[PDB]
Parts: sequence; C-alpha cells; structure tokens
Amino acid sequence: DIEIAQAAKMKPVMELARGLGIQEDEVELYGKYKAKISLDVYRRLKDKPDGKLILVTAITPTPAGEGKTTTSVGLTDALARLGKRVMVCLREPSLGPSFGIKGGAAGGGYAQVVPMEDINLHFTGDIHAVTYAHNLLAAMVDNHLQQGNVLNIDPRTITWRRVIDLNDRALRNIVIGLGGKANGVPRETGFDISVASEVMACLCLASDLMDLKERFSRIVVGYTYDGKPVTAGDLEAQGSMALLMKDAIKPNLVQTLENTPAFIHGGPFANIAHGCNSIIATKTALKLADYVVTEAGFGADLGAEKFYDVKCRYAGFKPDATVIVATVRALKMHGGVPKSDLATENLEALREGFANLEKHIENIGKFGVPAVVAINAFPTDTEAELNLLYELCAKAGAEVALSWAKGGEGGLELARKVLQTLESRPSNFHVLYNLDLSIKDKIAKIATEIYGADGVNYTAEADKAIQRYESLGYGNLPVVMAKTQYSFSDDMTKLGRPRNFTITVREVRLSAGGRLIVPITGAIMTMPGLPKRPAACNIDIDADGVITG
Amino acid sequence: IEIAQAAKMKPVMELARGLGIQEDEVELYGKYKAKISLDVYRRLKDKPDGKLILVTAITPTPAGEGKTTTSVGLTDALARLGKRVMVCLREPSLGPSFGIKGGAAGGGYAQVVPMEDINLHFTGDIHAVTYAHNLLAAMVDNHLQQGNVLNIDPRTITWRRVIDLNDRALRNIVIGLGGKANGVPRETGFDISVASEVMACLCLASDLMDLKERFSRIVVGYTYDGKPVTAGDLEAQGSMALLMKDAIKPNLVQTLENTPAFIHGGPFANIAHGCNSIIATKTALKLADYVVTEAGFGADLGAEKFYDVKCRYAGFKPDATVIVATVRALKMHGGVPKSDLATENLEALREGFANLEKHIENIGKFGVPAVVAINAFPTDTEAELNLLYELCAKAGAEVALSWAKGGEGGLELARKVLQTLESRPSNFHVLYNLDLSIKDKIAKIATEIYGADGVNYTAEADKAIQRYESLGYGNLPVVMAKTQYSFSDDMTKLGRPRNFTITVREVRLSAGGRLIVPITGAIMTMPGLPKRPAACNIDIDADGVITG
Amino acid sequence: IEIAQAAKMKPVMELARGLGIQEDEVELYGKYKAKISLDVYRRLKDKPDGKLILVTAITPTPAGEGKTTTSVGLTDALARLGKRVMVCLREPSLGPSFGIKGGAAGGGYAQVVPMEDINLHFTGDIHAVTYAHNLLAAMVDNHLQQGNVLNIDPRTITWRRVIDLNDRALRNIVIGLGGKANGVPRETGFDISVASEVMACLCLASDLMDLKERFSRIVVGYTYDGKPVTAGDLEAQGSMALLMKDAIKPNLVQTLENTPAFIHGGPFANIAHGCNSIIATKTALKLADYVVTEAGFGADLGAEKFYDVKCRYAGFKPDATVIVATVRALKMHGGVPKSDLATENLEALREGFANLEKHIENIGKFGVPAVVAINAFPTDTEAELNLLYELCAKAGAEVALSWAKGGEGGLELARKVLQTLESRPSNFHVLYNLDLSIKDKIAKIATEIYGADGVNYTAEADKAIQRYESLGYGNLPVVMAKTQYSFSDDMTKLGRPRNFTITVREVRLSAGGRLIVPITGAIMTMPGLPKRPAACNIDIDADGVITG
Repeated sequence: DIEIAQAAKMKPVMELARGLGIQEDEVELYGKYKAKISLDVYRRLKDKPDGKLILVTAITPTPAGEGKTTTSVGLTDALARLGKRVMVCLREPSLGPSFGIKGGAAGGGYAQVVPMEDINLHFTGDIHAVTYAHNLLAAMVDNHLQQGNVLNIDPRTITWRRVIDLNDRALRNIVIGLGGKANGVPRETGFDISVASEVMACLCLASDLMDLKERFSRIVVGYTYDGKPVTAGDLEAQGSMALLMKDAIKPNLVQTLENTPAFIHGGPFANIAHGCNSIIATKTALKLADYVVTEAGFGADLGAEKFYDVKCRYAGFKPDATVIVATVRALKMHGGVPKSDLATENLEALREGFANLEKHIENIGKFGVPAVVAINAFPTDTEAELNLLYELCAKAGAEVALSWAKGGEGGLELARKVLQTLESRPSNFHVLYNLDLSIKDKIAKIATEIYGADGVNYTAEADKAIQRYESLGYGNLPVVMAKTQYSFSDDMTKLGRPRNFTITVREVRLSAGGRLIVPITGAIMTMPGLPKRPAACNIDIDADGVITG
Repeated sequence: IEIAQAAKMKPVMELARGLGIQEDEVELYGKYKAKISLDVYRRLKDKPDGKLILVTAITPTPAGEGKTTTSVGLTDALARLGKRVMVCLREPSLGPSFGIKGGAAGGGYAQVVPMEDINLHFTGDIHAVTYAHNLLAAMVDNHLQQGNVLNIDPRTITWRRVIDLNDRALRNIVIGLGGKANGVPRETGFDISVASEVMACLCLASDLMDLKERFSRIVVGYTYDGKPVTAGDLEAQGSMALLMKDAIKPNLVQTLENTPAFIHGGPFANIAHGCNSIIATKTALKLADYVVTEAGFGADLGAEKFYDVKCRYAGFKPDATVIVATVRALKMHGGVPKSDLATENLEALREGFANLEKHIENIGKFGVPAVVAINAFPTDTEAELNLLYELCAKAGAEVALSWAKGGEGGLELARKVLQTLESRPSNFHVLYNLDLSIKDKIAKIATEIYGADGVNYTAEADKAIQRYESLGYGNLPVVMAKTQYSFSDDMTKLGRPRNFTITVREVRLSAGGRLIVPITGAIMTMPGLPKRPAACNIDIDADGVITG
Repeated sequence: IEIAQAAKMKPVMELARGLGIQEDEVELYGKYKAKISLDVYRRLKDKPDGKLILVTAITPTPAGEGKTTTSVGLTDALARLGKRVMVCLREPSLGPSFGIKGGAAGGGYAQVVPMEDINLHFTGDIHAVTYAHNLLAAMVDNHLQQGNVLNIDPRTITWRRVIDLNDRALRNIVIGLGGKANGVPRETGFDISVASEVMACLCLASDLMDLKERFSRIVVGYTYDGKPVTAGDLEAQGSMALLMKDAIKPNLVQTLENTPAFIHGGPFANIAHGCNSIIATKTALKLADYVVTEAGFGADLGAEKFYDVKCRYAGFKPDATVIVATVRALKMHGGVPKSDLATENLEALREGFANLEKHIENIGKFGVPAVVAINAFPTDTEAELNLLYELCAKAGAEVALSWAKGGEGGLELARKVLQTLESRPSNFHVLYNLDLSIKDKIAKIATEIYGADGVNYTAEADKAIQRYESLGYGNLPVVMAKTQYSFSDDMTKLGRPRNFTITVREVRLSAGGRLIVPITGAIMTMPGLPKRPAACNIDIDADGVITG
C-alpha cells in the first residue's frame, strides 16, 4: 500500500502511441514501456488546433506538504475517466535525491506516472546527455586555455562551472588543472547538480535541435582579460554539444497507473530556472491531446510565474485554466500552527493561513487565466475545517481531491470544475511584464505584483552586474527570480502572506541560453549534499528485486 | 569513407529469436540494439557451451594493428559457412569521439552496427558505471564530512572521481574547499570512466549479486592506523549495484552481415585485463556453437591477462586462439620508419618478424592452439607475403582480406580455425598460480611472456607489495601495467627485445579483481584532447551528423 | 626633497644620559638608535609621570592630513622652550617602501631620524613580531599533523600567517598539500605583519611577562564541538615571547632637533586602536615632564580607541589632546574636488568645517581638553584662514607652520597647549563601560562619536556576538573596524554626515585585547603593490640608496 508497493499493469507504449495517433516509425522504444517520439509528430501537426492547457500549481510550500504532481496525475486520470482525450507532461527527477533522502514517485498513492523505478533512476538517459553536453563544453574551455588561450579568456572569470547528477558537497568549490604545465591551467570552479545545468534549462525551452543548438552557441563561459564576453559559440562547440543531445531532444512517453498517456521530459530547478518540463513535450502534447495537464515547480509565486513568463512566452502557449493545490494542514501551518499540533482543529489558524492561497488566487488572476483550487485530502482535516476552506474560497471554484487514495475516481469533482470553467470562462492569458522594460523594472513588477513586496533593494555587486548585462545587451531578456520558495519574501521564516517587506537581491547571474537569473537569498544551493544518514546506506538490490527506494 | 558503410540492418528482437531467446528476455533500445537478460544463461546453465576463438594480436605500431576488424570479419566468414557463432567486443570510451574522431566497431565489412550508437551513448552502459563510481566517491567524501566515523585518512584515499571525456585539467585537483559546510578539503582527481575499476568489475562478474559483492571488496582508502576501508564498510555496495541493474545485461547487435554480436563492457587493457565482460561470453557460449572474442593491446598483455584473469575466475578453456598481424606492422619491428612502410624489404620484414614469432610461442604455453592471421594491405606485395607466409613455420598461417571483401576475405582463415580446432584439442591451464607470490607471479609473467631476465622493484613497489600481502590482498592475480609497445617496458625496443629487464616502480591494488603492477609511466588514466579537436569540427545537420 | 633633509644627528647613548638612564639600560643598534630597557620604568615606577599632549587629527582626505608632522614639530617647539618632553610614534610597515615609496617619520623639520633605518629594518622590531606570529601558525598546523589532540577543526582556524610585504597573491591560498608528510591541507592566507594581532598585543602590554600571557589568550580556532582553542592550549605563549624579548624594549631616536623620541610599535588603526605601544609612553612618562603621542586615522577611530583601549588598561588620563586639520582638507568636506583645492572658497571651507567641529565636540566628551591645530599651506590665503580661525569658536585654535619652519612654526601653538593644559584640568573617563554589552558598547560609540542614529547587525554579526558572550569574550572593549574616511561607514559621505546608520556585517574576536566589529569591507589586511612599483625603481649606489 506504500506508493511503490503499487506496481500493476502497464500497456506497451506502442499500443499507447498507436492509440493516440503516433506512427510506429516515430517511436524509439526503450523496453515496451518507454519511448522517444520523433519531433516529426509535432512538425507535421503544427497546423491543427491546440488542446486545452491546464497548468497546475500550488501554494507556498511548507514542510507539512501539499501534493502537486499527485493531483497533476489524478486530475489527468479523472479527465480521462470522464471520456476526455488527454495527456500529462511531467519532469524526470534528479538521481542523487534517490541515494541521499530516498526517491519518491511521480506524485503518489494511486496518482502517479510509471514505470516508477526507471523514471527515478536512469530513466531513458536524458540527464546523462545534459551532464556530458555540459562537461564536454567545460573541457573545451579548460582545453582552450591549455592550448594557448587564443580567445584570451581570463580564467578567473569563468562562470561555466562543471556538473554531475549526484548530491556531493565537496565538489562545490574545488581547484582545477594542477600538476604542471602539462595538465592545464590552475583555476577555481566546482560542480552543480546536473538538473541545475543551464543545458537542461535550454532543453526545457528549445523548439527542437537546430534551435537548442543556436542557444548553446550563446552560452557565456567567461570573459577576456579585457571584459568582452566569450561564449561556447566562440569555442565552436554547439555542434558537438548538439550531437550529444541528439537523442535527448525527443520527449518520452509513459503512462499513469490507470494507463492515461503522459510525457516525462526536461525538468530544471525552479529558482535558477523556470521549473517546467520542456516546451516540445508539451507542444507535442497539445496536438495529440484535447486536454493537457502540466505542472510547475515551487508555489505559484515562482513556477507558475515563470511558466507564464518564460515557457508560454517563448512557446506561444495560452493557458486556459489553472488548478492550484492546497492542503488544510499546510494552510494552518501558514496560519502559525506548528508541525506537531497540526492534527488539532483550528479554523482560526486556518483562516489566517488562507491569506496565502487567497494571494496566489489573486496572482493567478493577474495573468487572465481562471483558477480552480484543489484541496488535497488528508485524514485529520475535519469538515469544520474543509467546509470553511471551501466558502473561504469566495473567488474561485473549490473542490477536494481524493486522488491519492481513490486514483482517478477521487479526482472526478475537480475535473468537473476544470471542465466546467473550461467552458464558461475562456482564458485571457498575458505575460506579467514586457521584455522592453528595465531589468530592475521587470524585477519590481514581479516583487510588487506577485510577492506583494513593497520594493527591491540591491547590493553593489547586484548593480555592477545588472549594469554590465544591460550595456552588454541582455537587459531586454526575461527575468527569473531565484528566491526562497517557502515564503512570498526572501525570508524563509515569513510564512503566510507577509506584508510591508522588501526583497533584497544581492547577486545577478545570466543564462544567455535563455535569460537573467537574479538570486536573493543563498538560493544558490546549486549542489545539495547527503545527510548523515545517506539514504544510499540502507539501499540494496535483491538477487531479483530492489529494496529501499 | 568507412562511415558511408551504413546499409541494411535487422530487428534484434528477431535475431534474439533466431538464437533461442524468449521474447521476455530482451530490452530494446531502438529496433537495432537490445539488452538481453541474465535469465538466458542461468537456465541454459547446463546446455553445451561452445568453442572460443580467442582472437588477439601482435605488438601495436604506428603502422596498423587490425585486432578487431579481423576478429569480426572472421565471424562474417565463420557463420558465412552455416555456423552457430557470435562475437563479444567492448564499447569504446566516449571522450575519444569529440577528441580524435571515432571509428566503426572493428573495421571494413566486419564492423558491428549501428556505428554511431556505439562511439556515442549506446545503451548508456558507461554512464551507469560512471555514476556507480562517482557516487562511491561521493559517499566517501560525505562520510568525512559527517565525522569520519571510520577514522579514514583523506590523504590516503585512493578513490578518485570519474568522467568519460578527455579532460587534462581534471587530472589533479583539490576538492572540499569552502568550509565546514563544503566538507573536507583534500586532493584527488578524475580518471576516464572506461578506465574505472568499476568498468572492470563489470567485465569480470557472474551476475549482479556477484558484481554487488565484487564491489564491496574494493578499497577506497585507509585509516590513520593504516587499516583498509572498503566500499563495504561504507555500505555503498548494493547501492552502486542498482545503478548498474541495466548495464549488467549484455547488449545485442549484429554485423553488416547480421552475425549475432555481443558488445558489452570496455576496460583499460593495461591497468586491467582489457577484455570484454564475462556474462556476455559465458552466456554467448550457451547460445552458440562458437564465440569469437578479443582482448586489449598485444598478446603479451591482453592475451596473457585474458588467460589469467577472465578464464581463471569464469572457468573458460580457450579451445583456440588466433593472432593477427600485418606486413608493414612487423616490418617496423625491423627498424622500418612510418614514412618507409610504402616500400618492400624482405630483410627487415624478416627480423621484425621475431615479434610475431615470439607471441606465437607464448600462446602455445597456455595449453591452447594458435594460428597466424595476416592483414591484407595494397602494398604487401607478393615477394613480401611469400616470406612472412613461410616464416610463420610453427603453426597455422592464413591470410585474411576481410577489410575490402567482407566475410569473404575471411573464408580462407575461417576454414583454418575450424580445421585446426577440430584436430587440435587443448588443455587450458593458467601460466601461473594464484597461490605463488605477487613477487613470483610477476616473475613468471615477466620471464616466459615478456622475456625479462629478471624483475626489479623500487622502494615503493616493495613497501606496498608487503602491505598487500600483510593484509591479504596478496593471493590475487597480476595485471601488468606496463607500456604495450614492447614485451619490455622500453617503448622504443621493437622486435623481440632480449637481455632486458622489467623494473616495477609502483604497485596499485584493485580489490575488485587483481593487482596492477605499474612499470613505466603507464598512468594515462585520463587522456587529453588535441589543439585541433574533432569537437570543434563536429556538427549535426538539421538532419544527421557530419564529421564525427 | 624631504629626504635631502639628512643632516646633524647625535649619540643616543648621550641622550639616554640627558634623560636619566643608566648606561646599562640601552642596547645600541648603531650610534644613532637604541633599545632602552624596561628596568627604567619599573624603578621610576613611583616617580611623577607627566602630561599627555595626545595629538590626533580630522578626517583623512586626498588633500593632506598632517597628523604626525604637526605632532613632532610641536615637540620641536615645546622643548624648544626649555621643556622636558619626548615623543611616541610607530614604525611604518616595510612593504610600502618598495611599493608606494617611503616617507620621513612625520614631516618637514619635525621628522624623527634617521629616516631610512625606519622605513626599512630599523631595530628589526617587526621581524620579531612576524616570527612570533608565523610560528604560532606553524605550531597550529603542526599539531593537526600530529593527530589533532585538541580535536581542532582546520576549517574553523582563524590564525593566518604573516609577511611584511604587499603581496596580493598571498591573500587566499591552500597549504598542507602533498600527503601524510606534508600535513593537513586547509585554507588560510597572509595578512601584513603590522596588521597582526601580535603587533597589537605588543602595542598594549605592561612588560614581557604581561605580553607573554596576553599572548596565551589569543584564539587560533575552535574544535569540532565549537570549543575555543588558544595559543595557551598550544603551549606557544612563552615561546613566542622569547622571539620578542628584544622588541618589547622601546626604541630611541631623536628629532632633527634632537628631541628625545620613542618610536615603538605600529598596529593597524582600523582593525586595532592604531596607537603606539604602551611601555614606550608609560616609561616615556616617568622620564619626562610631558609626552607627545599620536594615534591612527581620524579622531573618531584612533582618538576614540586610544581613549578606550590604551588609557583603559594602562591607566592614562590624557591631560590634553590636540586636533590637527588643514584648510584644503576641510574644504573637500564641502564638495571641493582634488583638482579644485588650489582656489579659495569661504563657503565650502565653511560647511566642510563641520568635520573639524564635529571632532572637537567628541574630544571634550572624554573629559579632556582640546585645541585646534592648523596645517600651513602656500594656498591657505588670508581670507581662508581668518574664516577657519574664528570658526573654531569652541576651544583653543592656533596655526602651525612646522613644515618649512621646523620647531619654529610650532611655537605659537606650543605656548597654547601649555597655556590651555595649565589652566584646564581634565578628569579622564572612558566614553563607555567594559561591563555594558558588546551590542550597547557599539551603541554609544556609534551614537556619540560617529553619529549613528542606530546600528544594525547582519545575520553573522549576530551569531558571533552571541557565541563570544556565551563564551566570555563579551566583557571586552570594542575596536570599530569601519572605513576611516567618515564617521559613517559610507566612504563617500564627507563633512558631518547625519541621519545615517552604521551596519555591522561581521565581527572578529581578538583575545589579545578587544573586539573588532567590521563594517564595510575594511578587511584590507594585506595590500598590494601597483603596476609601477618603487621596487622596480629602487637602486643602491656603489655608495648609497637612490629613489627609496
């Protein structure tokens, strides 16, 4: 009854690709339950109309839990049960998370996309390419120095760090190229967890390969002893990198416990990147489906925001609705209640917590898309509580989801609301800001309309940095806030709806394979480490089965 | 261009059928590649095995080896006479592809396919390894950060990290910098993945459960008291194993001639036996009458190691064994320059021949047949041939033109291996004993095979050996980590060097197999791209690859 | 050239006589420099002390301070009227000499001599310090190598190494690399020697035995449990002391006007009180009627610190205190550019004046007289002067042209200090208490002296403070480690900045004295030569120096 203990009947993905309209020649199988669909499927369909895009998001996430994917999948399965033609697009998780704090499922309970074990491990080798397409470029840099450094790159300015898909601290700050004039040039760098590599970020925003390629040739690796930028393009590396991602460009097909087809592609950080799965998996999902559920990392002040301002902006998508997830316990948590006494009733801590969800509602409205809250059901939640949460939603259609437990069935109501609102309230989508605005301007719009922050404070580094980019020509790019997700403010302790506060960005990075990434707090946790109790320590694989994952 | 040679492949699932594999025992990675389960072997555990045409080669030279081509091209001929035989090769490190380009699996009309899927990601067998290693490293470094419960000395740590790219800048580095939250600063580096003890364990393991344990014994470092610490004491054994549940399965692909070819594993031939994985062949055996397998470097390194590492543990008995070699190759062994291979010379071709002749002899010593295999080249004229032809006066000697003729040019030799394997019944025996002495095992490997009048051990090579034997890692085999371009450690002594001597400077322990006794600086465990990389030149058309 | 100003010196041994020093209490370092023993003080322990014309200055600016010149030039005048007074300065770091050249001790005809022996090695007082520090570091690093018996965390080690040269490349490094015999790899760096907590201890110690113990309390780092470890737990206390047995003695030299001048010590004025050594003055006192001493930076930093660090422990009571300042200097404080000092402006000269006026006030707060000292410059015309003259409407205000007139231009002011020190009897009191709170001590130093409406402490500044007080290093004084170019942390706010606020980012503990509360990035504990160093240009003739 544990989530993985729920291993049962999948249909061969060819049957699936078939029973969806995908040609057999456009399916690169991996087992009988995995596939890399050609981008031709899309390409030849581009003229038909798009399906309905339903973005699922959630409330300020707290340690109490909410359940985003679980719903995302449940919502799907439900729409399917109600006869609707639909797919789901979700990200392939990072590997390290499996060996440090144990791997989880694509959602959970009866709400999840499978084969679980694969998606949670090597899945179809997507990440590996990213890891290598990345480390190769890293070596072309180190090589170029080692070769006479024609381009004249002042090594101490190299930003292109190296990467690996495991949680390893020590690799955060290391010195490279040691040993003598025959081992490269001495320097300072480190490793970032793969999923956080800009390369992955690009895969999640590219149109196809030739596009993804040009992007690569835009990646900044460092600067000359003169100040001018040097890109991977100058190291002529886009083709090679490109060749490594040749097979990672295609989305991957896999189903739900209930068989509904779904795409698992991309999957980047959601503070240093848009926390969304690739546009290709979705765009291909929009022709092959009449309904498309997809989700975004972190609460709606981030994932949602970037989903709307970066993904959709580039992809030309136009969300029709948007479900937002919230539990009672997490809410009460936002109302001040500790973790321990959460099970105890308290409409009061619940009422002031609502301010949280009630803010996201309002924000999601700041985009022109209709919102529907989903109350992830939980044993302790009382009627005196749920019932309040419902009427409290004096703004958007509410509905409890029992998808975790009852699979598709427990998700029937929500579908009926989503569907209901997918008819009477057509969406009027539109980016929160404009690309031809000041950089600090863009940041305020967000901190001001979304985080509900009074204003923005910046450090001397933060300024020179910005000032550089704008004159260096990247001012008109999209912005990607990298704040703490456990709060509407860059203060992880300020739960609920924090008022009269100010965001302080203290550093500003750049991702020319996309845009400007400004971090507020130490939101630079680009490489997590393992716990004193490495989940990998209680790991073991039977002479047959795998135990403890 | 040998790449242009991309035409007419077949469903592997079918081949898996036309070999006796239940459909439920093949994981497809496209329609032309497929992981085959271990369940096959296990059940056909008792079924009659097959022969073992272990192909090997002379002494590498800037002229042109021919080891692999010849190996598959013979299989393109062998079964091309209605025979039940396969292949068992190795995936070529990735890094080389964007550094010094890439090449087909073997050569000419005998190259296993598809080409690209190989030099590249393939069934991502390396990546699996890569992670099963780095992680270990990650757990070691993490331990320290935790409180170093095992009281390990970060400075004695022998477990480096791993990436599969030619990165020089990564051969010597310092990690852990940054303070109490970044862990413990210390010195390590990166070695190419294929060069991982892990890839090795892979190439020498019965099954996952074997591999799992075969992992636990590998020493990561020692404590302040000098007490060895193993992945075991760390609890990363099974963990690592699960990252490998998919690579432990042998891959499956064909030849241009659709001959069932297994391509599983890829270890460093000098620091390790340099042969393909066991399971692949131990399983390939059952599923066939014959099995054509090759090893790394020359016959003094790869062949010897195949005989004392692989066969040893896995219990094979190399019914046959061939030895490749070309004219121009053996000529150089006579003083013949690289810009002087174009011309004929029946005297240098002669002396140089001593190379081919020395190997021959060594082969026979393992209680297994031998046969000469000759590469065909546009300049190896008549006069030259009729000389080497008769010179091999010692055992079978057939010419093979598989390159430009496919399985055809291999027919001649084909018959020969059958013929000389039908009448010549061998009794395979290890050229040395696992109970001798690390010091004496090197002794008989240096003496009889290379030709060392003696072996010398520097102040280091000594201290270690002792520690190893004082610990217990002394009853293990020995992988001679010396320069491959001569029986002697001297990379300049071509031919059949005499009166020499081999000195062992260092000695690294691999508790995931045997003992690597390094000679000269054969520590190129991490190569490095050139000033004119194929990477800078590789591009993928809005359609397909161009220049890889 | 002020260097050319090298003419007519005298035997120090004689001066030591004409002051009341037994010949057996002077260690000569040439005929014109001499270490005087501590035995002098000790015996004249009860003898009547003297006055303390503590000279200080305005707020530094790219125009020209004048702190030291004025200080000695007043002594060239004071005793130039038959008076028993000396001096007490500091040796200028070596590194600057081959980087941005060197200068005389003070300026004009008031520079202590010989010049060269100072900017250079002198009586090698630094070197002594330099070694007494590095060694400690050497013992710390050695301990680790031994087995880290104290269970110290190499990563928590706060004790860097030390060299007295402007080396950038040495500000962040990793040592210990190389293996079990090279010790434990870790991250540290080098800070200039004069900037050493050691030089400091020196400048604030009763005698060697005091200094010795004053050493033992200095924390080098902590353990894995967070338990402080001190030089004491290391046993380097006395050791270090013996390296210092010779520097603990004050040096002795004269003025161009042979006025007995003590030049002992030289601490960083921002990270430390920036005043000369105690013993020098506590001893200089006895041996005189008066003693003219100065401190580092402005009066908000050096003066305040002199009053709460030095006087505190050593029990002085600054009978007087002067405050230097020039026209052009206070003009800039009115918006006056550097390329705009040449001209007159009685309005900017006015506002800017607020600087001079703010300081004045603060002075009085310590219960000690005050008096304006004005630098004389070729462009500080009549109109300009008569303005600043009367503007100082608050306490004594005399002009001094010591520069081009020697002890002469100091006469005017001379009389004044005597006059206003004869009729104005002060009751010296610390501007804050040692029993308050680190948080509240910063409070009253920020409020009253700088002018902070409040003080803010970042997440770090907080955690530390707490640890310090939770340990005990909380009952100590406070050395404000902030930018010296303004009462405010903002290096751009000239004049008398108001409404501001001071934020403390960091907080470093110096258990060899007090607490350094760093503000902006005032961590320039290791400067760096320019792209056009005086080193590249210094040459010593087959006779004497040229360009230093």
